[PDB]
Amino acid sequence: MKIVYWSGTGNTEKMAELIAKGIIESGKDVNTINVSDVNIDELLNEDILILGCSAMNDEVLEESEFEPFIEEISTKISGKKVALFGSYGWGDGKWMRDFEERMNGYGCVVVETPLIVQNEPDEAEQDCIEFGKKIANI
Ligand SMILES: Cc1cc2nc3c(=O)[nH]c(=O)nc-3n(C[C@H](O)[C@H](O)[C@H](O)COP(=O)(O)O)c2cc1C
Repeated sequence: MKIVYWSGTGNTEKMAELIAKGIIESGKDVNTINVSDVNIDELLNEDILILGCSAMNDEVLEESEFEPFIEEISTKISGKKVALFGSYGWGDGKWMRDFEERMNGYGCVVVETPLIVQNEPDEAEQDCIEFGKKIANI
């Protein structure tokens, strides 16, 4: 499997790592890829797309790298299964509600409730691992 993410200070990156650990613990292999190093063609062959991005202003996906990536794959992901996650600070998850709506709008099937954690995982570490385990059970 593959996990693609954008992280500005490392919070979402840490989540990606933990999610990967859960998939690996379930017996499967997974590679975490920063959005800047992703190859669209290879990503599009995947059964499930696991995508993560922290909340940027104002309650939107990161604009210089992540959003362009999403816009680029938008027309080629109808029917694909996707799992969403990300870290946020002061909001209540609005950016993720929108991200979920957007992906559904492109024809994707959002397989699980998006995982959102405030700031660094730390206390939510097991939650991240468990989310990975749920995806591996799909
Ligand atoms: C410029 C900027 C704008 C932000 N806007 C929001 C926002 O609208 N809502 C929110 O909850 N957090 C907001 N945050 C906080 C980040 O989502 C939060 O610090 C998160 O933990 C960053 O994760 P990352 O290290 O993976 O980037 C913003 C952070 C930055 C740097």
